[PDB]
Amino acid sequence: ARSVRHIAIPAHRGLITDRNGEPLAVSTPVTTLWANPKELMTAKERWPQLAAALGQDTKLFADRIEQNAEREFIYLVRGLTPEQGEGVIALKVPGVYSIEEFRRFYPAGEVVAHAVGFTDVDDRGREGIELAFDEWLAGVPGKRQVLKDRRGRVIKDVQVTKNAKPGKTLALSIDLRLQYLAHRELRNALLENGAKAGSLVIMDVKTGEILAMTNQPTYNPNNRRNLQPAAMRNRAMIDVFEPGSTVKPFSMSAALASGRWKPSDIVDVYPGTLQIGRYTIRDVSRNSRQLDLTGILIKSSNVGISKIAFDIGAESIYSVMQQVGLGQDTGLGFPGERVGNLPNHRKWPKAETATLAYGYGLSVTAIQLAHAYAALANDGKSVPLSMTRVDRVPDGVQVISPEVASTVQGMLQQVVEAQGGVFRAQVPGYHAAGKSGTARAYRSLFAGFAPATDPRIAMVVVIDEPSVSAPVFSKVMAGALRLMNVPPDNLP
Ligand SMILES: *C(=O)[C@@H](NC(=O)Cc1cccs1)[C@@H]1NC(C(=O)O)=C(/C=C/c2ccc([N+](=O)[O-])cc2[N+](=O)[O-])CS1
Repeated sequence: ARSVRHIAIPAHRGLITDRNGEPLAVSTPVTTLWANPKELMTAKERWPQLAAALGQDTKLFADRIEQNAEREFIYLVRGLTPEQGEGVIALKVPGVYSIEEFRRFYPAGEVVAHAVGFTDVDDRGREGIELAFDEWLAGVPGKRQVLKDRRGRVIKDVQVTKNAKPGKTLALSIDLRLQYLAHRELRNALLENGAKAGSLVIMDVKTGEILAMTNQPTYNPNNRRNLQPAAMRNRAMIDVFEPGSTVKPFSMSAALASGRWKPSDIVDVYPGTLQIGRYTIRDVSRNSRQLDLTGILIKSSNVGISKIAFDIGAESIYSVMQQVGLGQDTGLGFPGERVGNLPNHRKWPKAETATLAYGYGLSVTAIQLAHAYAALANDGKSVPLSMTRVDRVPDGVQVISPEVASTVQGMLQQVVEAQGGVFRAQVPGYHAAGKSGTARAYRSLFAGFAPATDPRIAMVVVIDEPSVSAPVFSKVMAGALRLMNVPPDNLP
């Protein structure tokens, strides 16, 4: 005669904004439609009109209901515009009930899909920040006490057992303005250079905040009809790649810290090749004998960096790379994030020392490389990575000594000004610094920070299988510094 079950009360799921309160993920009211089959079986004359008004086949609908005859409840349609749901309600069919419900909407859409992520039909995070802060955002579902009837008639509620608690607002470190800039210029380059996938990260070197993270290809999380698993891949967090020549600045920092190297010291790279048993280190352009250390970067000499590494040892280079976070957990707690590989030897071989010095044998994510570069721009100080707005900045760790870090910044500044600039990479108005890298078709890498005299932004551009990165960097950096009203530092 009487039965007491418990239908839960959906919590309003917390708003996600960028730095500036711009909505990135919003709980939209919608309407589900369910029905008591036992109620529906007393109204079989009504089913064809209900099927029709649900776009479901008359005889399939009937079958669906017949074979759920003894079951108390089923879902008709989830997530109609409340009016669409209201029209179905007008039909006033016995047994057809509604529940109001929240469905997430993503106003920035594809622009920031990998960072924000998306929910599943339960309104429960299943990628990105939506999944990473699902606690914070979800809030406590309330519960209803009510009275059963012979086939599912609700009579009343005994008491409000649980008031539903809303989830909490979440403001990201992303600046949707810089995010849009990066999204756009990255996508142009992919097309302009005939390339397959991309990534671009922008970090605030002072606060640890990720200002922008974008990837190509990307998807529209509002329209997930055809899945395309490659498009949803948040590469900046997930693709480990080998970083190549963009770790030569940390090799160099190890050298300048050893006590044995200053930038005007000389290495002989004649003839542009070097052997270790069967392994042969090749430079890309081999018309050099003596180079100074700024020159080994400007001429992108693998032989020169390996010769410095042999003198100082791989252990020193490994230690600098580990202190900046290469191949180390970032603590972001983002879903399926990859740690990467930093190889360790008790006795490093000459071949293994050479490859590590020039970026091979280790694998990193773009977030790690950006973070390492941010540690270089802030003068050797690593502020912890953050994907949420940082109003009170945590203390940073000194991982490279400031004189050495300041010295490395200058060499990188000379890398952009004398050669590695004039065709691409010079950021107009500000002194920029950075290092290019080429990873096998190949993968095009560029990492750097700006402005050179009070560094603010660190940036990584990763572009795969092109038919390169330095313009993407130069353009995105230019606009990013302007969006932040960073006064130019290239002055008379
Ligand atoms: C660091 O990664 C070094 N590269 C290698 O040792 C591995 C190589 C990949 C392909 C060739 S060698 C140095 N880094 C750089 C760099 O700083 O970008 C280069 C650049 C060489 C390069 C690559 C591709 C093309 N291209 O038009 O396709 C042209 C050049 N190039 O300018 O000669 C490699 S050495």
